[PDB]
Amino acid sequence: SGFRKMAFPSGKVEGCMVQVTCGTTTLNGLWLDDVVYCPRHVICTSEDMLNPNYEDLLIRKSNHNFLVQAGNVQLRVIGHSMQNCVLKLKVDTANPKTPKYKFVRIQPGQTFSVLACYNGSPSGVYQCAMRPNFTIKGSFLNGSCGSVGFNIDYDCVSFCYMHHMELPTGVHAGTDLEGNFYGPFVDRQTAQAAGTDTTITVNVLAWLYAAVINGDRWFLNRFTTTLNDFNLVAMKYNYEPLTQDHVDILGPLSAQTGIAVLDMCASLKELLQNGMNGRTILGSALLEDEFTPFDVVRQCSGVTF
Amino acid sequence: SGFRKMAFPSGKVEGCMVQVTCGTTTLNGLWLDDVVYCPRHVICNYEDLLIRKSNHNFLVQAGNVQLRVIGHSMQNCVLKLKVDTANPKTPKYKFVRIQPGQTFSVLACYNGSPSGVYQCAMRPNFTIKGSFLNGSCGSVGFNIDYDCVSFCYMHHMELPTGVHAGTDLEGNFYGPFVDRQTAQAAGTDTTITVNVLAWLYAAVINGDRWFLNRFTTTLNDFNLVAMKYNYEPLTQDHVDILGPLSAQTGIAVLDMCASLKELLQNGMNGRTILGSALLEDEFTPFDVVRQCSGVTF
Ligand SMILES: O=C(Cc1cccc(Cl)c1)Nc1cnc2ccccn12
Ligand SMILES: O=C(Cc1cccc(Cl)c1)Nc1cnc2ccccn12
Ligand SMILES: [Cl-]
Repeated sequence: SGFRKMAFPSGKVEGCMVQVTCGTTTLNGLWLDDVVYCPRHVICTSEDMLNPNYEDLLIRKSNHNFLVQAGNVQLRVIGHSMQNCVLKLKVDTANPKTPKYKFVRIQPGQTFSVLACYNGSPSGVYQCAMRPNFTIKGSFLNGSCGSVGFNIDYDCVSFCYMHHMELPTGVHAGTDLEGNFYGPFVDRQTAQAAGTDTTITVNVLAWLYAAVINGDRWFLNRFTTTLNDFNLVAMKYNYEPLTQDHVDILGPLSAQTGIAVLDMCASLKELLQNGMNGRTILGSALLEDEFTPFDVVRQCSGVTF
Repeated sequence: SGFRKMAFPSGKVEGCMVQVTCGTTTLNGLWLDDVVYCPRHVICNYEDLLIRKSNHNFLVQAGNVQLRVIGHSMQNCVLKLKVDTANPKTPKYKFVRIQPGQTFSVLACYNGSPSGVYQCAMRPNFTIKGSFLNGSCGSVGFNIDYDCVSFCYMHHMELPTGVHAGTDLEGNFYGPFVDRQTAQAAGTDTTITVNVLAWLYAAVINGDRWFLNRFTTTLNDFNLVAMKYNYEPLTQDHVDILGPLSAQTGIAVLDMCASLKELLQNGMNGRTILGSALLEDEFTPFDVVRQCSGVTF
């Protein structure tokens, strides 16, 4: 029993965090085998950021300009290349703590653990989701660039995010581990703003199924809805459209509780209309959208209360 | 910017988790040096049940390697299993008993394999609102101060309301609980007042000031108000502990108390604070200072 925002154990990722310094800038890098991955803006000054020409800034650098530190040991840089917005630093020592890993690009609505680091040293771990507007509502201070987001389903670490910047609203933007940004963002100091955000509908439904699994049914009703009528209502509350893929993905949770997806959709419509009326669902007075259908199945029991 | 429920990096603790089996029961153990610590209910008078067990009855598994038990003893509600191999991944550690209101990270494990990490607080009623399933017994609670892991909790049981109960690493329970199948219930809980105030300061630091007002209060007037809403009494120690956050924001502790009094009597009125429609009490003043400063381990 119970329902918490749960992160993956961070140990496999802690053993990969290093400090990367270039000139005056210091940020974090991910050391996997003999390569250290870090944001390419490590080669920039604050002035450069307005309109940086990364190719021009990089051609002026040599291997010995990049200082890499793993614990209290200096790593020697023997090569460098740029892949999109990530800098790949070839080092002379392979990381003996390199875990089984994959680089994965996630879609909005997906969740992951973030290991926030400063000076190549881990300070905290938290769970978050890729918002529909491609930003993340993280907790980051200056020096956190290069911190990574990951999942550890089984014993393989899937790296999905690398931190690059904070937007004016306090939200965060970054890339996958191949250097491609999530969203229409650039690693440039230009007028950039997060688009209007929406609620991840399939995630709120998953969390309502988790509440039913944990014994709470107060929010259910005798009504059903068509997928189209649900979406016409959902759009009015800034909820993402629910697709037939989302309905299929919620199938197992629907079978475990005996509540059809479109009947759970009718309950969500009613909650949006009425509010909670002094009640909570899983210790929350708001509708939670940062637990996916897969996280609910992983955390919750296979036996409904 | 941003304010999240943040746990300590769990790596130093992951390297200590083992699986303990005795008869039909399988739960988790904490392997530090040549001793494995686990709940004494794995053997289920515990001395009479224990005297009937031999070293070879306890099967300990560290990864895919079987550890050999060479001795056993009981300390309160924890079983200490002496093993022939010292854990090479043993970190610098202390066993600490925490007070209600204090927070810690829990590394939830099943079959000696860590599956998740989350942050939580020791409630005033000595229970924890955790997330555990059958097989989670032996999962531990910890804090990290510099390079030293402070183990403060070991999971033993789930109460009928879905809340959790356990011991410190010396086997002493938090709360009036016993490790047996008997009618046990969590007492009425209260809100950790010093923690809600710390979280209000964290909201101000992150640019949320709508709840601030021109008013101040006395500790005595506020404590009458707090007692009416099932909030823990605020002591002068709590006021002193909130000093740094008060200086950083320019909001006196009793100035922030008048804001909390207004939120308690009037509600939020369709507004949220740090993305929450409820007043959050699971961030201590030290947690707020640490997250809004970037302390590393
Ligand atoms: O935003 C930047 C620098 C920067 C400026 C413009 C573009 C790029 Cl790619 C990077 N650093 C940063 C990351 N996260 C935080 C949190 C707080 C303060 C600063 N943070
Ligand atoms: O509570 C017990 C069994 C038990 C019975 C009587 C005494 C003692 Cl100490 C333990 N196990 C348990 C722990 N956490 C959970 C979560 C869910 C279900 C079961 N859980
Ligand atoms: Cl995805």
